Amino acid sequence: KIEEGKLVIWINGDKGYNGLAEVGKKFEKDTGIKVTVEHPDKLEEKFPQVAATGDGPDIIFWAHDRFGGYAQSGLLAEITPDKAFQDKLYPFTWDAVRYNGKLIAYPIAVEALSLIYNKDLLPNPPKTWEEIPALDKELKAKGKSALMFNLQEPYFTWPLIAADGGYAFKYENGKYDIKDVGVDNAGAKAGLTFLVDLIKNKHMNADTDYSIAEAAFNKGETAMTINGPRAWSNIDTSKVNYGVTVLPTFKGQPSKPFVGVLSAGINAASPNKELAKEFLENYLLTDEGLEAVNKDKPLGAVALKSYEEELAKDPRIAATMENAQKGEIMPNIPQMSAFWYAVRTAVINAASGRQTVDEALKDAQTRITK
Repeated sequence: KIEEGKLVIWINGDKGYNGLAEVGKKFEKDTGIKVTVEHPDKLEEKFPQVAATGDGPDIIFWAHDRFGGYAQSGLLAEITPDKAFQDKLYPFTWDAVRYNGKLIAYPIAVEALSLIYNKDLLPNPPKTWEEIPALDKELKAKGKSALMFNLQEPYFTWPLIAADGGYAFKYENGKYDIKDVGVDNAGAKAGLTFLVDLIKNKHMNADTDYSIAEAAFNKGETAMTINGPRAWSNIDTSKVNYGVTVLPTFKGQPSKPFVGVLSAGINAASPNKELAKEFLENYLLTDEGLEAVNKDKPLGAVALKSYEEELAKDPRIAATMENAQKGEIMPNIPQMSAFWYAVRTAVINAASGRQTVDEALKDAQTRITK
């Protein structure tokens, strides 16, 4: 079982665990309670196993979407922040950590795709998707293209498909309706049709994947790309003069990227729930706590309003948050696995003309509501 009188934390190795350890030393300094930060391999797979037998960490950090399944098995304790604490974070981040009306984690950081552009090839980035075909024509006249991004993964193409009314599952009051899916409505067909037109008209290649898009942008061959905070590091080494901005609108509607919220959940089997609540609310979720983590490895945009206002002095963070506020929180329900699979197939089939847009989306919708 889990030991009383200490805190064990699991967080992924690509996060600022040395910075989190420093927040834990301040907590120990104040309380005498020792905090241990670990970053085990495949911790998101291990957690459900060890937590099922009342073991594991007191606190686990992960993207909010995995927590729906954890909470389904009763592996997470319901949290109880007061209204005053809740107000210190962006309201939309709390929606990401509700499972069947219960708050099951604390929101830490927010991730969403943004439009990344080469300031040298483009003085001002396009504000709409519709003007991209013409812009590509101007740039092709000089051996460059307008836009290259990963078309193989629905995570990347979804912002455009959803822009005019598409949605994964309907959400109402901390709950999703698994029978109300917006994959084959008029808005989703409009968006995927637009995407297919870009491919037919040779403004983009259907086989463009993550590594192809990144290489082209970082080599200066394409004016724009669509990517998240994790990409900036390779661009910075490439020394391309880039900007990060709000995604283009489609049909006058904002692009709707999926929002991922890094969250901290408390093991239901933990005998240290009060200690975990004190650590999270009063040590980690402060400007000083988040700064310590961020200084180790940047979090991106954060759910804490006060610290986010300081971070947003960096335009790339500001844009990340702006796209997140216009985005679609990623559903934390198990049915999302049917969605990823079906939509990946629908997009690839419609892109290669194997199937028409109507038929590909019709099939996906059926398959997801099955």
